[PDB]
Amino acid sequence: PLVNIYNCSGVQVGDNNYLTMQ
Amino acid sequence: PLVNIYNCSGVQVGDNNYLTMQ
Amino acid sequence: PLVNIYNCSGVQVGDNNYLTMQ
Repeated sequence: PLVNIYNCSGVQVGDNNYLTMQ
Repeated sequence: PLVNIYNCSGVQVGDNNYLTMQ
Repeated sequence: PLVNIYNCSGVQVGDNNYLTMQ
């Protein structure tokens, strides 16, 4: 459930369709 | 359910259609 | 259901059509 990510770029949490970025 | 992300860029939470960014 | 994101940039919650940004 909870994540507590506080990242700084592209990020899923999870299902189909693998994200893209550059 | 809950996430508590407080990230600072592109982010899904999850389904089809993988996001894009740059 | 609930998310509690308080992020600071592009973000879906999830369905088709992968968002874009820059």
